[PDB]
Amino acid sequence: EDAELLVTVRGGRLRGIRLKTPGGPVSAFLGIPFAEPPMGPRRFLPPEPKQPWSGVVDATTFQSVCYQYVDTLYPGFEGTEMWNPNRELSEDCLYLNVWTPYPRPTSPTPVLVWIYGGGFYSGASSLDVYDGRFLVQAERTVLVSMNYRVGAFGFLALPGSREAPGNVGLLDQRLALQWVQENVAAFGGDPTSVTLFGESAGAASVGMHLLSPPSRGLFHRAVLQSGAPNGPWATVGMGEARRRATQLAHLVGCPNDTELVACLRTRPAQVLVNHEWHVLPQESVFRFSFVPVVDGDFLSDTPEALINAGDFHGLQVLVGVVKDEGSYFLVYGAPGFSKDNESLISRAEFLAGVRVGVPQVSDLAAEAVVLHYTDWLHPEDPARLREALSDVVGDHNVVCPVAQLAGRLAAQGARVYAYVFEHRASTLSWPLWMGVPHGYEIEFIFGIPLDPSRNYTAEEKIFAQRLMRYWANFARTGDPNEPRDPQWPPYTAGAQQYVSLDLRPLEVRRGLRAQACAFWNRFLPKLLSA
Amino acid sequence: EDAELLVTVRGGRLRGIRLKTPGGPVSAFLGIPFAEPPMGPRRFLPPEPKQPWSGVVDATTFQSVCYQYVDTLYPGFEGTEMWNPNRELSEDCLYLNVWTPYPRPTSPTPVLVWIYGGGFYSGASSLDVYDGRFLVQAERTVLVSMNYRVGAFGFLALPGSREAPGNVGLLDQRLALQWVQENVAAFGGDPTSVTLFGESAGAASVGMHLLSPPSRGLFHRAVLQSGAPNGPWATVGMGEARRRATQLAHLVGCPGGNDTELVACLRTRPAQVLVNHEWHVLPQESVFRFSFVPVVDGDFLSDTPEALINAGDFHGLQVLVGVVKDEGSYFLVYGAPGFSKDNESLISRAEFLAGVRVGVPQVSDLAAEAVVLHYTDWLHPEDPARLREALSDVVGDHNVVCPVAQLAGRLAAQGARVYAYVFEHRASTLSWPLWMGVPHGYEIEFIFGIPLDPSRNYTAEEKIFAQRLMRYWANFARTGDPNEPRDPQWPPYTAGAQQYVSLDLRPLEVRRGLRAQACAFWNRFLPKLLSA
Repeated sequence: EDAELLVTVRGGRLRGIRLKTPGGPVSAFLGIPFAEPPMGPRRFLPPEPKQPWSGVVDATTFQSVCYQYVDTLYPGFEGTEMWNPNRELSEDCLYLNVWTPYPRPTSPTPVLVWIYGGGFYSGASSLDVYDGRFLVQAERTVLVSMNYRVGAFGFLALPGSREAPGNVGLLDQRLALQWVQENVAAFGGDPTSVTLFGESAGAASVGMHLLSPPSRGLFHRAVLQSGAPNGPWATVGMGEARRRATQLAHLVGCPNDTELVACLRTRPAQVLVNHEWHVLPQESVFRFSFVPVVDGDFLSDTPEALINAGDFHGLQVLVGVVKDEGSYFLVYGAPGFSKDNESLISRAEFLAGVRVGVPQVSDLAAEAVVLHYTDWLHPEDPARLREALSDVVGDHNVVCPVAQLAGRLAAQGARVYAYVFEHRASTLSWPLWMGVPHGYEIEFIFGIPLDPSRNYTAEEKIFAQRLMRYWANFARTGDPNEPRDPQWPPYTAGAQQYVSLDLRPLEVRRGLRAQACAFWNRFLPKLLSA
Repeated sequence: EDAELLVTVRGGRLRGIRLKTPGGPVSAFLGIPFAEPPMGPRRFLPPEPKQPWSGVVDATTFQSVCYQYVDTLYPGFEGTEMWNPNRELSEDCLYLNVWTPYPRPTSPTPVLVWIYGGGFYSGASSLDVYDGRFLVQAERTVLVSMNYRVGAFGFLALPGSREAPGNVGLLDQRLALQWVQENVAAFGGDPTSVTLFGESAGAASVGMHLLSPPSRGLFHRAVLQSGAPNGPWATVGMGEARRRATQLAHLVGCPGGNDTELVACLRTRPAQVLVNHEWHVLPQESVFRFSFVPVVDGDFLSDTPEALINAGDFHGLQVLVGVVKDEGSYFLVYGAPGFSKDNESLISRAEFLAGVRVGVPQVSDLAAEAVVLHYTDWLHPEDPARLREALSDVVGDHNVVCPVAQLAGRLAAQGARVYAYVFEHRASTLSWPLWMGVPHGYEIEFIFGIPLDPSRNYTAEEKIFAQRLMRYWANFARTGDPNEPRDPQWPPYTAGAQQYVSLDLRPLEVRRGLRAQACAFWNRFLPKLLSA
């Protein structure tokens, strides 16, 4: 028996497994229960801490994936399948995973906590693309990831009710973070040096923990990749949340909040999933049914209000986007789009696509969008229209919410570093017109190209090693920079400097789409108020 | 008694004068009466045709300038003085001028009819810069200019009333155009080939004759320089005109309306008294806004110039339209905070923001925010030089470039043959500061061939340039196409390709889009925003 893979946490004893990497072994503890299973009467309720167990919990394999919609747009396609559940679905899914150097670090080591994205309706910590082994070996940090409830299970809210208070997926994340505070030293991690990082809804989650004081005491630094808590998709108001919960109930044959939730609780999980999409107020891309609700509890105000009121001295943040944030989402509902052709759309499809990509705004707002994203010298050029609709979707949903976060945080005392990730993976299976799509930096941050069984180039491996080093540096010191030789300067509201990440050395640039983002962040809200 | 200087028109006999030009002799008939003097009881009334006279009228010199405000912003400064009245002010000012080749043409010759600008509040056909002698000599056309009433005398309107119906200044123009139809042939001109041209308010006037059926039969082709009838300043609505007239009346002690009594009281006021109060009736401090301008009342204009343009069929119409390179700059020294001809006018962000409200007067705060959004460079939001340029563009785009672009675009899409230019030469003799670039009004002197005047000190290159432009304008008047037999060709402007040419010392260069991005904002979006 190997003593290095036996660990005692507050709940009791665990047995881990030794994992191989090209750089040597790593210790992993996978499928550690951190909450009582949120099933039956516990569905929709805040997570309860896992009760202590006797004997040895087997932590050598990933646990179940939280019940969720499975994408079927392109059956068998790697582009989509890599994001689908790779373990059986279950409501008993509240487990977390710890990776640590082998042998276990005898002294306190910086801790990275990963929060996966997936629109708050999907995701899992067990996806290949999130394999923590390479980061931990190369950069000698402790790495933790958790599962959290998604979809109706994590975010159905009847606000004001005790039966479905909403935001429980976020509380799942908070519980995992408290778990880390209490137990991570037992794996050689330093609880006073926790960096949170996440992508998409993951990044939005990180941002929400930053703005929620009970969470804020649980970690030190933050990395938000291609996402922000101030997106137009990441939060919903109490009224709309109630409307969606009620309509879901109706669709699954349920009729008083108490009675409504009790009926929902009798329904097989798969039945809620089957109707989740149908509660959205319109056809759209980049909108999801059950998301964090602003109800004055977890978030005492909108993330944007909180961001402007905050003193952020003492916080360091790393934020960034990929070169083509919008392209991926277009094939999920914009007319004329497909991964299987050039998606060269007409003006009419462009005009219709705007209503789909910027849902639930007035006709006047839509016209303003059309005004800004139309090149009036070439108003009908199919290729330019394709790019422009991708920009609309990406700017509105990711880039401009990230720029605002970065600008406001910097202006209020945080030290911010910003990047644009510009390398298109040689292994990318999505078409060339999509460019560097959303989500495709993650495999580089996790050092996936170091896996020999995959088909990445020699240059891509070196690049991955550079990225792991920036991220780990940031986790350790609050500054991604290596000792002098081209330096990554902090992002400020004035100079607006960021760097491009790809195979060539850092290049410093100015403005995260400053012109477009003035439109979304400064003007459009005024227009919507009137 | 020289026979070439004697002409009989319908009203009676005329004696003219022989002008010397650095090319040869030209015949000029200056100061021909075309209406009864609109004085006394005739103030504010539509012009009456001049009654026939016995004997010979000496048309040997420019007649009086129509009563008008005289600019005093920079006293003694050439750049402003050149636009000021150079004859005495009078309400008796309804005269026109004809220049014809010497000797008089023997076959019907194309006629160019000039309508001066001056914001509908000033201007005169007698200005040195409008001297028609060089055009006539160089291009062998007949040239005609008229005076029309300006300010209150031409545009004060109490809509519905017969004592001050409004638009009388435009009716002065129409009457002169009718005079051309009736009499131009006696000077050797072809009344079937009349080309109207004008600049600024003159260009807006031209556009309005295009959109008013009674005027439309009096000419054949049109040239609009740096102005359009659809500009936010060229017309006012019926209520706003009434408010302004009523306020002026109040300011000069005129009791607040039986309209007959009120106008009769106004008629007793010395001309200068009305002029002294003209500017103080405007709703707010601004640039590029004029108290008394054409009114949309159903009569002269049956609808707004915007609607008339969208609704019209313009097949068979040839138009030439253009702007100078820096339309806004000149106007900024007239009220925009931080601007002067005497310093760099390197304004702060705060001055920029305040200047936007001055330059885009009487729109909602939201509309103003939209303007700031589009004209701010968000990587350099506070750079003084960029801010100065940006405000100039705001004013120039909103008042001139975008209204011209809309006009050109719609006219083309609806059957007109349209040619568009951007004038890019800054005169060697320009007295305005370098930062103003090529300002509004400064192409005119080249179109009229002023550089060929010996007493002036233009470079030889500018004289060659002037000759090129005169040739383009005359070619257009003769054939509806500014082009010469092939060599660099000026292609037509169309809504899609949006092609225009740069005019300056180098050969024609073809370009696309009259500030297409800006103008989409002003022409397509802003109107929708204002309806909400």
